Amino acid sequence: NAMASLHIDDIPAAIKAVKQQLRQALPDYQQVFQAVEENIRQQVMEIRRNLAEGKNPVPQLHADDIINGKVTEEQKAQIKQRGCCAILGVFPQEKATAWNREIGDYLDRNNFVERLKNAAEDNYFGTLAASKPQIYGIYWSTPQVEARQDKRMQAVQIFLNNLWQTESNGKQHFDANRVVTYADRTRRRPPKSSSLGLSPHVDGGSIERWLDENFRHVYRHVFSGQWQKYDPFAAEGRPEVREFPSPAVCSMFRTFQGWTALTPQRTHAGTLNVIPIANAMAYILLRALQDDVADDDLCGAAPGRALSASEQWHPLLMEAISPIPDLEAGDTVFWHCDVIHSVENEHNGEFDSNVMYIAAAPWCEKNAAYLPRQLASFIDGRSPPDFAADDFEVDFIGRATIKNLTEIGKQQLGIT
Amino acid sequence: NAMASLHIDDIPAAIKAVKQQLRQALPDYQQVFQAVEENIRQQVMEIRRNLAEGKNPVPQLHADDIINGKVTEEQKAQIKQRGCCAILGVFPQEKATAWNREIGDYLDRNNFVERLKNAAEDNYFGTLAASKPQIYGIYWSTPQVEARQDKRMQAVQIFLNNLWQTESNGKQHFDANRVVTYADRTRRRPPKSSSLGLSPHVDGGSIERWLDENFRHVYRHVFSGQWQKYDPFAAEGRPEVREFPSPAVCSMFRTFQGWTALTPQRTHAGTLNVIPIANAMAYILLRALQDDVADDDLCGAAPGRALSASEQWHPLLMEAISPIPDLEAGDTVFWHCDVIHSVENEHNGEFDSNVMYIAAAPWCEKNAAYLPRQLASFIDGRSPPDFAADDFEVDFIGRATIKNLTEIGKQQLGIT
Repeated sequence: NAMASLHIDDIPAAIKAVKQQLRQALPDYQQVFQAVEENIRQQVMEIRRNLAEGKNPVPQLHADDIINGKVTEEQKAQIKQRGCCAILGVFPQEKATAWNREIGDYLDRNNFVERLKNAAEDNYFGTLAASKPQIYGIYWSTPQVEARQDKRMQAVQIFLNNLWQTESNGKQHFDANRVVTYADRTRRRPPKSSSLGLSPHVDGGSIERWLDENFRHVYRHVFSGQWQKYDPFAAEGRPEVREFPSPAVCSMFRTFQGWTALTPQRTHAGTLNVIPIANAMAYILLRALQDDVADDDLCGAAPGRALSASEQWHPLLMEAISPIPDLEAGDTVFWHCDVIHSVENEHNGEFDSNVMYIAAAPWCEKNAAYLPRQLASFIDGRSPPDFAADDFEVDFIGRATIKNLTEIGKQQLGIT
Repeated sequence: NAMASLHIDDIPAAIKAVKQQLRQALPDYQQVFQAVEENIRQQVMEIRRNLAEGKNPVPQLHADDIINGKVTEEQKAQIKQRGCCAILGVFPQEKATAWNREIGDYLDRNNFVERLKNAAEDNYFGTLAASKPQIYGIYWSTPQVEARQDKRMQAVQIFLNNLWQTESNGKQHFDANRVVTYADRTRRRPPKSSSLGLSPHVDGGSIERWLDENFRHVYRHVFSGQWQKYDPFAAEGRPEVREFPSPAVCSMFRTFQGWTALTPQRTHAGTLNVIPIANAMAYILLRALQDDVADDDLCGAAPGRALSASEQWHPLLMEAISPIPDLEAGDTVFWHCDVIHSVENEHNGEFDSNVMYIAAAPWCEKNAAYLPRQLASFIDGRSPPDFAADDFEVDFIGRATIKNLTEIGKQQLGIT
C-alpha cells in the first residue's frame, strides 16, 4: 500500500530519505559489505572451479529420486546454497516432445503470428515486438494445463517448497504441502536469433527491497549487520512484501521460478544462465549503501523493472554466471525467487529452443486471493490478470478448458 | 505516441535495440565523445576560473537594459554559451517583498499546512511529505497571477525567447514575440532545513532523448557525429518531442525554466545550483553510448524521472556546478530547458528562501493546446492538469480570479 501510493517521480527523494536511515542504523555498512563480499567471493571461486572441472554448478536430481524420497541431506543443503536445481524426468520425453508439437499446431492453426502483428501498433517498437516473437502470450493450451496439474510435477513442487523454513513465531507462512497453479506463458527461441531478453536480473521487486518495510523485514539480518543469520529460505515476511504497481508485479508468491523443457536445452543454444548464489541479494542490498553510490541512487534499481545485477556495480557476481545443465524434453529447472538469472544472448543450435514457464507456488492467503480472478480468465480464455490483456485465446480452436482438468488441477486452480 | 504506447517494463529491451542502432550509425562513438569531452573540458576550466576569480559564471543583465534594448551581441552570445541568465529588477523590490508577505498570509489564513497533512496518507512517505513542506501546490495566489502578466516580465521573456533560432525550413517553430502563461508552484525553504530536492538534473525527458525519433531529430547533429553543428538554441523539432506519460511531463514547451525571487537569495542559503554549459546534453547523450555502459542502460536514465547527471557517469560536468548569482526580491534567474540544475543541499541563512516558478513559454501550437484546460483549472481554482489534483485553492479566501487579470494576462492565458 505504501508502495501503491508512492508516485513514480517521488522515488528519488524516497531513496534519499531511506538510504540515510539505513546507513544511520548500520553505520559500519562498509565493513559489513566487505565481510559479505568475502563470503560471496568464496562461493564464486567454488562455482568457477566447478565450471573449470567441467561440472555444472547447478545441482541436478532425478524426479524419481525425489518421488521415492531418496534425496540426501547434503543434496538439499547444496540446492539451498546454490539456490537452484535441475530436475530430470518430471515428464516422459515422449510426452514433452508431443506437447511441443501440440503447442506449435495450436499457434499455427489459430494464426497467432498474424494476430500478434495486428495487435501491434505501427511503431518501430510495436512491429517486431510482433514479429519473430520469442515469448508467447499463450496461457491455456492443453500441454500447459496438463503439465501444471501432473502428479509428478506436484511432488517436485512440494519437495522444493519444503526446502523452505515455513514456520516462524507460531505461524505457518505458507503450506509447503499444498500447491496452487500460476498460469504463465511459453517461450520459443529460433536458432541464430538475437535476444530481447533482460540482462542478469531478479524478479519480484527492485527499489521496494529497500523502500518497503515489509521487504526490509525479510532482509532484516542484512540491514542490521548480522548477515550470517540471513537465510534465503526463510519464508517469514515474503508473502507480505509490497511492490510498486506495474506490469512486472506477480500476484503470487513463488518460492521458485521454473522452466519445463519442450525441446533439448544446450549451452550456446538459447538456454538459461543463472548466478547460483542463493544469498547474492545480501551483497546487492549492501552494495547500494556504499559511499561510491549517489544519495538518491540504488545502483540503477528502478520502478516497474526487475532488479538488475551489472558489471558496473556487481562485477564479482558476474564472475559466477553459469549456463543451466543440459536438459532433454520433459526435464525441468527451478530457481529461488531471489536468484539472478538471464537468457543467454546467442543460440547457435540447430532447432527451436522451447519451454513452458511453470513455477512452484505454495498455498497461502496471498496466493489464494489471486485464484478466483485467475479462474475467471481461464473460464473466458482471456489473459490472466497479471499479464497484458491480449486475450488471444478467447476464440482459439483447441483451447484447454475445465474439462481437461483432473481433480488435482481443479484444486490447484481454486475449484474448491 | 510511440512513447505513450511503450510499457514501463519493455524499456530495457527498447534501450538495447536503440543503442545498437545508434552505435551502428555512429561507429566512431568513442572518438566523437572524446572530441565533445574536450569542448566540455574547456567550458569547465573557464567556469572554474570565473569562480576562482570571484566572478559568478552565470551572466547577469538588468531588466531595464533589456527593455531599452541595450544588451550587446557579446552578452547574448555569453548567455547562449552558458545557457542561463540572471535578470535583475524585473519587479521593484518593494512589490516582491509585499508579494512574499501576501503569499504567506494566503497560506496562513487558508490553513494550508493543516490541509496538506490531511491530504496525506499515514505512510512514512505521506506524512512529512505533508510537514515542513518546501514546494507548495499553490497556483492561483494574486502575487503569482500578477507576476506572470506583468509588462516588464513579458519583455524579459520575449527577449529570452528571441535568443533562439525560431525559423527553419520555411517554418516558424514558435513565435518568440508572443508569450503564453504556464501556471506553476511556489517554493519556501526554511533556514537549517534538509533538502528533498533532486540531485543535478534536467527536466523535459530522460530515456526519450535517445528512444524518441523526435528528440533524436533535435539532437541529430550529436547522433550523426557532427557535434560542432549542434545548437541548443535551435528551436526546430523541440515542440514535437514525445515523452513517456508521467507526472514529470510538462504539457508546454518552455524555452527557459525560471525562478522569481520573493526573498534575497544567497549561496549556502538554499539557492539554486546550475551547470552553466548549454551544450552539456551532447556529452550526456554520447556518454551513454560508450563501451563501459551496459547494453540496456543509459547511465541511469529512467522513466518518469528528470534526467540525472552524476559523479558516477559525468564527473567532468560535476566539476562545473555553480551557485546562481546573489539575488534580491524582484530579481529573476532563467535557464535553458537543457541546463543541468539542482537546489543546493544546505541553507545556513537567517530567513526563509522563497521563490515563484515562472518560466518563459512562447506561443506555438503545442502550448496553445494546453491553455483551454489550464484555463478551466484557473476558473475552478483547481490544480492545473500537469500537476497532482490536490485542488487546494478551490475554497481558499483571496484566491486570484479572471478579474485580477490585465488584457496581457487574459491573452497569455488564452482568453482570446
